[PDB]
Amino acid sequence: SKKLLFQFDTDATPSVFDVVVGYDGGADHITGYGNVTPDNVGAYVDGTIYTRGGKEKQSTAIFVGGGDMAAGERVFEAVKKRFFGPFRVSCMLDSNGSNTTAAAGVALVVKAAGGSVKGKKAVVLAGTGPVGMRSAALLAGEGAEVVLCGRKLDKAQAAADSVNKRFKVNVTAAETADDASRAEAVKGAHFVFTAGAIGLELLPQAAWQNESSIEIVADYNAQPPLGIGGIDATDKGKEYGGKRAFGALGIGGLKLKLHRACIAKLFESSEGVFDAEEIYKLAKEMAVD
Amino acid sequence: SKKLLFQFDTDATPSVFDVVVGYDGGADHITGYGNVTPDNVGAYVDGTIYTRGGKEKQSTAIFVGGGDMAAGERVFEAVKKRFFGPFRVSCMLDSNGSNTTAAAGVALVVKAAGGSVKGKKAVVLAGTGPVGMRSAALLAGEGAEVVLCGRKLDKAQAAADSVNKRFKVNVTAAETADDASRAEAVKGAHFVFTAGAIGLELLPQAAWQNESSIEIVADYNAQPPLGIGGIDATDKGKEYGGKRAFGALGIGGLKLKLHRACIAKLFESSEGVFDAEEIYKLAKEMAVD
Amino acid sequence: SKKLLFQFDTDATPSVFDVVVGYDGGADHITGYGNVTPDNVGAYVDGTIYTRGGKEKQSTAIFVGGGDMAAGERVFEAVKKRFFGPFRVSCMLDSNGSNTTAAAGVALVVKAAGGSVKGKKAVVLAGTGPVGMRSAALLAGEGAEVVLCGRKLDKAQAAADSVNKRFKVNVTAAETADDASRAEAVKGAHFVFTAGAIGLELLPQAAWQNESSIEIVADYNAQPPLGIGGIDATDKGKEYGGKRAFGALGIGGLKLKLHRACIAKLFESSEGVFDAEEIYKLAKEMAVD
Ligand SMILES: NC(=O)c1ccc[n+]([C@@H]2O[C@H](COP(=O)([O-])OP(=O)(O)OC[C@H]3O[C@@H](n4cnc5c(N)ncnc54)[C@H](OP(=O)(O)O)[C@@H]3O)[C@@H](O)[C@H]2O)c1
Ligand SMILES: NC(=O)c1ccc[n+]([C@@H]2O[C@H](COP(=O)([O-])OP(=O)(O)OC[C@H]3O[C@@H](n4cnc5c(N)ncnc54)[C@H](OP(=O)(O)O)[C@@H]3O)[C@@H](O)[C@H]2O)c1
Ligand SMILES: NC(=O)c1ccc[n+]([C@@H]2O[C@H](COP(=O)([O-])OP(=O)(O)OC[C@H]3O[C@@H](n4cnc5c(N)ncnc54)[C@H](OP(=O)(O)O)[C@@H]3O)[C@@H](O)[C@H]2O)c1
Ligand SMILES: [Li+]
Ligand SMILES: [Li+]
Ligand SMILES: [Li+]
Ligand SMILES: [Li+]
Ligand SMILES: [Li+]
Ligand SMILES: [Li+]
Repeated sequence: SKKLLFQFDTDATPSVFDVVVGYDGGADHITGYGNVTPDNVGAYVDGTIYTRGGKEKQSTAIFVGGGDMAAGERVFEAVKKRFFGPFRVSCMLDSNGSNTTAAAGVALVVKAAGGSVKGKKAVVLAGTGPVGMRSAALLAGEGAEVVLCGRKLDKAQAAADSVNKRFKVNVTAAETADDASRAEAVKGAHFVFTAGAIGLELLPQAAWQNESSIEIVADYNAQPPLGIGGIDATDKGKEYGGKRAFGALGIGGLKLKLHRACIAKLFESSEGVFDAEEIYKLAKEMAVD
Repeated sequence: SKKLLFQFDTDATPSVFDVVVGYDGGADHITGYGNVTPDNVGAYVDGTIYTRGGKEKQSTAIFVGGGDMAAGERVFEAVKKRFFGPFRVSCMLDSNGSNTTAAAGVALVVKAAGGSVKGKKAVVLAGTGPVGMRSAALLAGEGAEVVLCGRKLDKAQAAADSVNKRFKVNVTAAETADDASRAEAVKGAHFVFTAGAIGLELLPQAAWQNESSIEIVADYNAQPPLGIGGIDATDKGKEYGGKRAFGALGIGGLKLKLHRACIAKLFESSEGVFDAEEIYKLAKEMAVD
Repeated sequence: SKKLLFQFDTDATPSVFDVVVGYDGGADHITGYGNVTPDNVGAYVDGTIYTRGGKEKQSTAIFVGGGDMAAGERVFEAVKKRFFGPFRVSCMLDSNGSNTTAAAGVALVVKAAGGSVKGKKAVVLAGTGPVGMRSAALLAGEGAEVVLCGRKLDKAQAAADSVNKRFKVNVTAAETADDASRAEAVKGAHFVFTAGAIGLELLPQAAWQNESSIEIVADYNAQPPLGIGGIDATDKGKEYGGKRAFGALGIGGLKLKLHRACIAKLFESSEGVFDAEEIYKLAKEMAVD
């Protein structure tokens, strides 16, 4: 049986990125939909549960994506709600790379910190997109005190409240409208993550290298100019004085390996669910080696 | 040459169901379009008739689908109108499973009735969707007196009039707004089909098991609660007193085999046309074995 | 690695034609987008440059199409603008077959004319679509005096001005509102190309066969009635008195071979750019044999 991946994207069109990685991860064919909503996804899922039986069921799987974390969560829940009994296929959520990237980045930082970040302070700059929101979630699950920042308080609050409802944690929000406010927000922090939109600097060199409390910084933006000044994108725990840095390509290598591995697993059973909990567990295992 | 199926769906997006079955039926690649109309389909068909020659022509084919039977018919006619001379590929119409499901269900019921339903009365409840409309068509072609019912008279009339124009038959329409009216409509019938939308009961157990005239009931809805009360979805002629029942999975197994077989045939010549007439002929042959 | 072609079409949906030829030309999978614009294409390109490394980069490529030449040019420039350093894949522009068809047709006519059309007069009737616009461009690059005609002066001027800006040439525009005006426009011409929309005659037999200056005529329309009266679609330099004619199928055979060859080349490196200049160079080489 051909391994068929159905890609349900909440954006207007399906992500190109997710298509390439789906093929490299083991799908035989990818069929993508945009504009997916909780209401229209049920009929799509029906197509995955009424077309194959027995051993063949596991050769169809579902991937949910898009650029709005909360919307992706709602579509993913609607997918799971449509299943019943043995009428199900494996499914994965990874809006904008949120789960796979955050899992890779947080796993790498936690490992570099010695295996625990409990009680330490983490600041996620521009944390209101999918990647920042999943980063905040995973850091809070590791027991860090997390501040999720954005240019406008209410959008940062909505992101933090979404994280707190989905993960039963207590991330706090802060408004950092400009460079000076972002530089103030990292003072006293132990860990800083930059999850800004592509091709933007959020944290200049002088805003982190002189802050004694900061132990590790991590940047997800791969397109120059990098999210963090004073680092290289390939950094993977590189030392800068007494601090360490992870750049977007250092994180991205693990994110890609993890994403590809999850795709393959979608076709190994008809019962898999790949979201933050499972993807982060796998990321920590992969970071060990 | 790769076997390329072009899926032209009248709905906003192409059916997932039809993608899976197309791959399992023998397509190498499926490319799907939504929002297809009689006006925009011609340029799509041009892409199928000007790109390959000779032996390679039969390796491209067209599948038309969607949720509106009349719209599917009009797109399918526009496909056939665009062809000329040897500039053609094989084509299939199966909006919402209408042809393949109705052919399977009617073939199974006709066989169970001894090979003829001529002169007997058939009632199609919720018969205004594609499946009910093709069921009514095939029953009328077998010489049954058919009543096509829906909640509102005018929509039922439009469905019956569409059937009668396409098939040159004389199906009649009836309004059955609620349970009590549906129960009245089956009185005196020999055959009852339920073609309601997914996950709805249309005919409770008490509304058919005490009607002496009813010989066979058939339900297309596979999602609980089933369209007919008092039966199991896997029933395939199971006896209930002096009556027999076909459930959605009993019908669906044949529908799937038939749909897959038609896909394979699309690539065996560049001249095939698969609609009710051909699909029902094949269904009756397949039901024999 | 699977050879993945990403098809970015400026029309509402991706061209079926371009899908078939992409598969026959060597793509393993084609994923198509409509409604592509210079603003939304960057994120699509990101998916092609951040997902594969090293030897695998060349196994992803981009194809830009659609029915508006100027729009295709702008999307293609936005694709190239998104690349940086080694972060790139091969790309091709062929809106509506413009480059591959014009290259085939012009290469065949130039060859039949003895290898040069410098200083001669070429008229492109209905030259405002992608095919006519690229034909005018290539003829002007060969040193012909080109008049690009359409039913309305301003649309013809916009097409000529687009050609002149992209190719640094000096095509002129003319209004030919009807048959009589088109017949007047070809008087004194040496070469006449008909690039009208499908299924339309633009140049009746009597409008070219009695014009002593005309040496070669070429018609791109394959659907009867042909763009030029008095010729056959398979003509490939067939003599009519002292003149020669190329019909749409004579041109189309080379266009198809050329288009397929370009697709294969997209996967031979991650640095290829296939637009008028490169495609015409290849067409002239292919026409030699
Ligand atoms: N390395 C990897 O493996 C990998 C994987 C996936 C994604 N990425 C990258 O990770 C980053 C985050 O991804 P994402 O999907 O969460 O991003 P996103 O949704 O595109 O943007 C994240 C946030 O950036 C902020 N922002 C936008 N424009 C800004 C500006 N001009 N100044 C300051 N802040 C601005 C916004 O927050 P506010 O409006 O609240 O201020 C926005 O919510 C992106 O660069 C993405 O490419 C990397
Ligand atoms: N077993 C198989 O092989 C197979 C294959 C294909 C499809 N199916 C199933 O067959 C059934 C019919 O398919 P279809 O495409 O024709 O269905 P559909 O178009 O989705 O719905 C059929 C009709 O159901 C009626 N309906 C909708 N909501 C209703 C309600 N609340 N109460 C009463 N009637 C209601 C409507 O008729 P009115 O508005 O006129 O009342 C509608 O036209 C579906 O359940 C589908 O999943 C089964
Ligand atoms: N043989 C091959 O290899 C090949 C390859 C690709 C395309 N084709 C064919 O080449 C032709 C040109 O392609 P294209 O994409 O450039 O075409 P197009 O954009 O669809 O149409 C070209 C022009 O035709 C004119 N036109 C439209 N309706 C007309 C009418 N009723 N009377 C007179 N003129 C009319 C319009 O010009 P104005 O509005 O300015 O008058 C329009 O811009 C088409 O027939 C296409 O199918 C052939
Ligand atoms: Li607020
Ligand atoms: Li900053
Ligand atoms: Li009426
Ligand atoms: Li009822
Ligand atoms: Li003008
Ligand atoms: Li004319």
